[PDB]
Amino acid sequence: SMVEADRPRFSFSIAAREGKARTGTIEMKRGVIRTPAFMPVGTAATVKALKPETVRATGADIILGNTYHLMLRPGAERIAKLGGLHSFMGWDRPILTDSGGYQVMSLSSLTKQSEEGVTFKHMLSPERSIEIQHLLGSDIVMAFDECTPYPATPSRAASSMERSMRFAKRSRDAFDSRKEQAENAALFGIQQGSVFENLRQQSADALAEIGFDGYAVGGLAVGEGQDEMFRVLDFSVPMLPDDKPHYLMGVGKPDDIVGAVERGIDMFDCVLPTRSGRNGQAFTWDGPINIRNARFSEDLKPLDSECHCAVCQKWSRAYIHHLIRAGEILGAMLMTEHNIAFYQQLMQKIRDSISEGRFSQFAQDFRARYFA
Amino acid sequence: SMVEADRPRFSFSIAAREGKARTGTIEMKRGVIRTPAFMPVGTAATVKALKPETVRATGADIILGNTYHLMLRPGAERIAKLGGLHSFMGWDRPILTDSGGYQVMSLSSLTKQSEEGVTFKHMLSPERSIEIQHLLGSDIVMAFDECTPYPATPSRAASSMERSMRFAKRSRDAFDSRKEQAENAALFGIQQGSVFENLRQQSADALAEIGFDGYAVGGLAVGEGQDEMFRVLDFSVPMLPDDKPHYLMGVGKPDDIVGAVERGIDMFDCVLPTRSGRNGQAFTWDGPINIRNARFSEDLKPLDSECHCAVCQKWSRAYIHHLIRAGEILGAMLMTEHNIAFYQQLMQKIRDSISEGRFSQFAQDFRARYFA
Ligand SMILES: [Cl-]
Ligand SMILES: [Cl-]
Ligand SMILES: [Zn+2]
Ligand SMILES: [Zn+2]
Repeated sequence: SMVEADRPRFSFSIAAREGKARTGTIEMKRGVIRTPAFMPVGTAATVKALKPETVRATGADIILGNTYHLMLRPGAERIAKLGGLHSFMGWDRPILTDSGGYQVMSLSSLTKQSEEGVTFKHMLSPERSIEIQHLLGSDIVMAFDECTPYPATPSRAASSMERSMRFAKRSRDAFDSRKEQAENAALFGIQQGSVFENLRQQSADALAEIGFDGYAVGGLAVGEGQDEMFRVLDFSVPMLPDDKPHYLMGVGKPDDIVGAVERGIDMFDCVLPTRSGRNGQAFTWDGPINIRNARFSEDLKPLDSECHCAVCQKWSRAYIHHLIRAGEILGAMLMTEHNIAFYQQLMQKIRDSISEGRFSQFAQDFRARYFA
Repeated sequence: SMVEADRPRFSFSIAAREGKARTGTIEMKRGVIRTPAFMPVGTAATVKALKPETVRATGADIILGNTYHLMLRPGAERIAKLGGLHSFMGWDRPILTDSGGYQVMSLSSLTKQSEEGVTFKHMLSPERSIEIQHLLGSDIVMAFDECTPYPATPSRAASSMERSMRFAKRSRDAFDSRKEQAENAALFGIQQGSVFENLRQQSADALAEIGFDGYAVGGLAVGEGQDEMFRVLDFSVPMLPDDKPHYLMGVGKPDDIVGAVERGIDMFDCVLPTRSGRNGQAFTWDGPINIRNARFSEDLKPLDSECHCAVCQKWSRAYIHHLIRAGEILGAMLMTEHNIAFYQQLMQKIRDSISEGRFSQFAQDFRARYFA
């Protein structure tokens, strides 16, 4: 039919649910994102040790671009002059960018947080963060906020949450005031409040009044331990709008992801598969292994016995053990490809199990084997 | 026809000639090698920063496996137990292995050369070198010799050449005494004699009396300068059997290769494209460039304007400049793939021009542009 014969800026659809868990899609102009989603991290315009085509071969639909490094070198204006981050690095699908503020605090010197933003050895305000993300050509822009250390007293957590909510409104208005950005990208707000239910509620209410395309749970990748993280998620995720994506920033280990999905999270990112891969840790369905251990020196099996990735089709543990011990670049490449593929296969199993109404059983089976 | 409906152990055929230059093929059980050939170097069971499929995509028909690192770690017996070097690293085509002796002298400590071979901090005799190369599963085995430093006095050059010829006979007999090796691999002898015509002649005569599948010109990648290298090649290559391959070990820069082919060399290896690629040097038809230079920070052109490699199809100088300056693994990967592809495209242009009787013109055109 003629009538049957482009993607929207942003459309999140939920296809299936089981308990608090959801599966569906985010459609954007640069592609579809299957949820729950894992985003590999690109630290300085590269997912370390992988060509973009290899990232895509693992199943990733979207990557996270750290802003902090790029705003320093090559610089946001320079990247824009060169055609934007997508062209520059050769990834044509969606990119979510962080605001830059957290890595300023973790990596910079002589930092000072204030109502104007953060200065460091350079000023990064909410408005400038949104502009930088625009210049990079981000598809999902994160509101600029003020981080809360862990542990935090109730007073400190309230102060940084309140400032973050003022910054969320400033971020909203800056994004909306740039027509090309408002029409082509999406903006996510970040819930704060440390581990305190009342502050988490105040933050969710403030963000919902402003209105965002998605809602992150901030402040939980900070050393609190899984029991506490899950306790906070238990009350925090229900506070967010149900019909928008829920993004748990900086999480995490495979079992963290499974439990967070059980609590209503749709999106994840962390450096664990890439960074710990380069350090010799490989993820397997039977738990992580450190490939440098002497027990692998003559092990002809692949990293994981079921994994479908190209690394596991072609190379042995023994070979990868040799490469990592020798400091060879190919060792980093192979470990990273496998680990990112493992994470994507985890997400696929999560999505399929929710779609089939058997996610609770999947989670129990996953844990029993992973922690055996 | 029924009558028309495996490859030999070794068959070198010359399809075309121009002056002293030749083009043709070496057929072996694991594949065909197009000559003149460039062999990427695999230092520790990896061509640094490349999967084998990427090495093959550049056009390489054969790689060089350094023996020295592998005989120490993982060890030759261990590699054999794991199925041999080809299986271990995932390269199923021919591998030429060096003897290990030169890298003992260049990288080891407390070395001592004698009529038994070389001891170091471990003994490596001619017989043990051949055995190690067997355990790795080498397709082209290099005779074990004794290197000559540059400069060398006539007396020293004669002594090491004479010992090398005694070691060449020992290598021949060791190779022949191992039936599986003799039937499936090839053995090359190495001409020595430093820069001295009379010693080069004595060495060629000794090697021809023993008999080898191919003949290397040893001792010329040692700092002597191109004029002197070419002068020695002028008289040395004609001394070798015409109907066998001529291998110039450790050479070299693009213009070294062109001039060596003009003097009758069929095979080459060096670390320049890989090692200097990781250091930021990219080869182009207009000469080498250092991609770290600030002049490339906003240059959207590919590394080379004509190169057919995947790197030049997909990424800019500006991006690769950023990666190398940032110390990113992907920078090493992309520089290395391009440089090895450039070397293979050089070899292809050499082969085609000899096949078409226009190699002299190619060499003159190549130099005029490369040194402009
Ligand atoms: Cl990383
Ligand atoms: Cl190298
Ligand atoms: Zn795998
Ligand atoms: Zn290229």
